[PDB]
Amino acid sequence: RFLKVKNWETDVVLTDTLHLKSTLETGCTEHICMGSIMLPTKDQLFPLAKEFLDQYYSSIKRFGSKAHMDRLEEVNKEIESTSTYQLKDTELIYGAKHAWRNASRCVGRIQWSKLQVFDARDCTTAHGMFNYICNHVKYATNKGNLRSAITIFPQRTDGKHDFRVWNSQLIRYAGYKQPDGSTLGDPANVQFTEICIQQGWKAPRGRFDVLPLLLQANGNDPELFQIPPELVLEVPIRHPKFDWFKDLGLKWYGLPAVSNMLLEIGGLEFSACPFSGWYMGTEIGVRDYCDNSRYNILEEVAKKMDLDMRKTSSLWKDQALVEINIAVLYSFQSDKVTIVDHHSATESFIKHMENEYRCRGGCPADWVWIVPPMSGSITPVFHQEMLNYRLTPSFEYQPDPWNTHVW
Amino acid sequence: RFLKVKNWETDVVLTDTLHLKSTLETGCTEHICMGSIMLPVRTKDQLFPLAKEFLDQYYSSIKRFGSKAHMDRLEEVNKEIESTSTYQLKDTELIYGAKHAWRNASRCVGRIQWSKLQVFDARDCTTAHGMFNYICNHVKYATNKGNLRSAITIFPQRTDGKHDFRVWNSQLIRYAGYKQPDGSTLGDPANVQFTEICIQQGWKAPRGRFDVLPLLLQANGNDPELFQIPPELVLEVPIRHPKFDWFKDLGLKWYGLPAVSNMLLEIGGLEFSACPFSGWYMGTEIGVRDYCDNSRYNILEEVAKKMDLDMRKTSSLWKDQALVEINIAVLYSFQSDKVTIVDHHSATESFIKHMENEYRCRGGCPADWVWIVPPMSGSITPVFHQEMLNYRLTPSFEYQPDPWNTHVWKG
Ligand code: HEM
Ligand code: HEM
Ligand SMILES: COc1ccncc1CCCNCc1ccc2ccc(N)nc2c1
Ligand SMILES: COc1ccncc1CCCNCc1ccc2ccc(N)nc2c1
Ligand SMILES: C[C@H](O)[C@H](O)[C@H]1CNc2nc(N)[nH]c(=O)c2N1
Ligand SMILES: C[C@H](O)[C@H](O)[C@H]1CNc2nc(N)[nH]c(=O)c2N1
Ligand SMILES: OC[C@@H](O)[C@@H](O)[C@H](O)[C@H](O)CO
Ligand SMILES: [Zn+2]
Repeated sequence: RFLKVKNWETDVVLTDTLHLKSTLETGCTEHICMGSIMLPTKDQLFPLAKEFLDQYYSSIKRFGSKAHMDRLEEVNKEIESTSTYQLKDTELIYGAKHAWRNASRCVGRIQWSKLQVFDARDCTTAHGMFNYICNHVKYATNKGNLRSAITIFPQRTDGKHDFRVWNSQLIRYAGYKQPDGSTLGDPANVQFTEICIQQGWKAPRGRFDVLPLLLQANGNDPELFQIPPELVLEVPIRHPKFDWFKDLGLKWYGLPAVSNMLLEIGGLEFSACPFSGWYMGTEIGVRDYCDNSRYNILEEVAKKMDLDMRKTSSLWKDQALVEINIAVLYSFQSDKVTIVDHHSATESFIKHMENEYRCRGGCPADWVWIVPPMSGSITPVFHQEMLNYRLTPSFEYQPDPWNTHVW
Repeated sequence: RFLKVKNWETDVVLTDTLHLKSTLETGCTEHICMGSIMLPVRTKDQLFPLAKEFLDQYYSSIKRFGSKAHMDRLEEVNKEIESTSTYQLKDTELIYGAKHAWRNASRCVGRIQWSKLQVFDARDCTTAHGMFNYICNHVKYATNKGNLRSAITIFPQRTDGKHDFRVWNSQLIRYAGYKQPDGSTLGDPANVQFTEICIQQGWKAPRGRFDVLPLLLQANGNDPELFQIPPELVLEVPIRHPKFDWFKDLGLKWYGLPAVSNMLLEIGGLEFSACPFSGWYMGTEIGVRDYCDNSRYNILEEVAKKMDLDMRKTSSLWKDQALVEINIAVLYSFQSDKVTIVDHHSATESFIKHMENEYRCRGGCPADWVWIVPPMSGSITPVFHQEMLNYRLTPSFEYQPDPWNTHVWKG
């Protein structure tokens, strides 16, 4: 019931007490581990509100204070009357920061306390959402000196008035299926693109078309908007040694801004809560570029390098992989756009983890997601035992809105 | 209950029904996943249902379930258990069991090979000298002059837990490690403790960087005895690089035969505490883990200097660059010397096919993603994108405590 995690490289054991406070299910049982599976009323509300307010008031050294009891009382009253309740600004900021702190799949959590929270609960229309989103993008991008941010739209009411950003990230490239049978652009984004076209987007049918926003306010039908091109910071990808690399026509955007998750704070649900940090190089160079069902450029790069692609044992894929990732980091650094390599990031996470164990009693972590997609065991997280469990406030996945939407 | 797994690269969906046969526990609960945790004297009471479960599986596999031979065997075993408190497996059952322990090993990426395993029955062994002879024979057979053949040698099962057969080595072939007074380590730091034990037991150590350890062998619960494997039986491969001529001067080599010797084999409730087994290497075990772990030989820096990489900032990816070149060298060297080895691309590709075959014909394939995914270039192998279900089936290979921590010394 009290658990130890060992680092097998350093021999440091840490003791987890925090897992006891876990509330949500993992998907695992005593007979089966599902660790690698990607996606495993007023009566319900108040204990959740209570559990949250208790941790909030504990955090400000005011546990068991009249202010604590008063607020608890106030919220309870508001739930009885209105069936929901409204978070104070302080509580919303605390909750958003703690959702990130609790994200067991996030390697960048050493940054969790430095998050700019934009309260957009006064938003009523998709045009308003667009304005708020543009402001977010500009603030977060900051001419390449990226700053973590989240923008929070009104909370779910009866579920038939949801605010949703239909896009999976604020900035992403379109995908088009060809008659030639191939895929042009990002294969990951074919279905969403089609939805944009159905709604009236005029597609430039290119390889790197920044997608338009499809924004849904108050459960109403979603609308299209184009992010001002001047707010979208992109990076041409070149290699520091290979002059030919620039001829591949590759570029990526600076701002990773996830827009399809659900933020849960104190039992309240924020279905529209786009947030952004900055990239770890491997997200672009390993996954975005080298995944088979993404841009899948390994073969092309391998050829320009003139490698023996006869036999897998020459490790030509592994060689091309490293060079692609060298280029990504080189390109962002050269243009002064914030990026972190997987060595620096995992090293930071180990220090964060030690901090959290020391000051919080633990740190929920998903090893399958925390270990980078290349060079795994030469990063310190590979050798670190981790415990995965679910704490609230939390970021949750939610269904894509089109499967849900009563048009 | 049906469980689905999805491959996120191909959208192939498999359905698992085999997990229903899982009996043993995982370590996880509905509140916590222990998936990344390395490690999360029986009564006749529990023994017969375990024997019976196994024998039912055996007889089904040979299409003789419910047969007179089946029923007679169950009867025979029950009598033997109730009169002698244990039982003996037939040679056929032992072979079936060893192959299935391997088939069931969720951490093993090499399981496409499971049905091809040479089983050496050493249950007639009585002394450490006897164990030494059996192990020499296993090494020579398995090595086969570089054309590696998977094999397992099985010593007598546990009785009262006071007469255990144990191989004290973690692997039959492994390099010594010596802690120096200045805090540095010579040889393999992984084996410092075992090396000290060998030295204490009488081993005269050469004190070099790649000294093959002596065998420390325990028969019938007696104090263990030291033997040296004949050098002519130890196949080694000097490591060189196909393009880089300075790589040979790093002075690296490795042994050809990975032969794990500290696991416990459970078949039908019987415990085989000494069951050394061997296959062949996947290149990354040597090139990534053995050579590049900070707590092992740790050669990344030296290699990186010789390549003249920019080592001032991690974002140059110098470590990643050196790591690939080292792994190329390992594969090149083994192939050049005609010693069996498999690269991580081939091995993971083969495992996916194995896993799919197992889903269709067996209803599942328990797999530990954390261990299956190779320690370099993870997501450019197909296993990274494959969802897996981890659960425990018997027969199985289990961890056991190191014998120096439990052994009662006779003196
Ligand atoms: C500031 C720099 C940040 C870095 C370097 C970083 C790094 C990462 C990486 C590499 C992943 C794995 C993503 C993938 O493989 O698809 C991840 C996941 C995640 N991040 Fe962070 N992150 C950062 C900021 C943030 C912020 C500001 C938030 C929220 C406020 C956040 C919340 C999450 C969540 C919820 C996941 C899991 C997403 C999922 O399950 O799909 N991250 N992060
Ligand atoms: C034939 C070629 C084989 C290959 C290429 C192979 C490959 C591997 C690899 C790479 C690992 C991970 C080891 C580590 O990272 O420490 C592993 C684990 C394992 N292998 Fe295989 N293997 C082979 C044969 C065998 C055989 C013959 C057996 C038993 C009869 C076996 C049983 C196991 C077991 C029980 C594990 C888990 C070890 C642990 O938990 O520490 N393997 N295998
Ligand atoms: C459920 O997971 C999937 C299912 C299908 N396709 C793709 C996925 C991957 C999910 C994408 N999550 C992607 C993400 C989330 C948060 C981040 C925060 C910072 C950062 N640098 N990158 C992030 C990247
Ligand atoms: C619980 O075990 C550990 C814990 C911490 N450090 C190290 C270890 C040792 C893990 C060693 N597994 C070692 C092994 C076992 C079977 C194999 C079969 C074939 C093969 N090519 N390699 C194997 C390699
Ligand atoms: C099947 C497996 O869970 C899946 O491929 C996971 C593996 N680890 C990952 N890790 C990160 N950071 N991101 C991912 O999308 C995935 N995908
Ligand atoms: C902490 C973590 O479980 C540990 O480092 C694991 C990770 N995956 C592994 N995978 C393999 N094949 N071998 C290992 O030793 C490990 N070590
Ligand atoms: O020096 C002794 C070690 O080799 C030994 O303790 C192993 O690490 C252990 O047996 C796990 O394989
Ligand atoms: Zn689990």
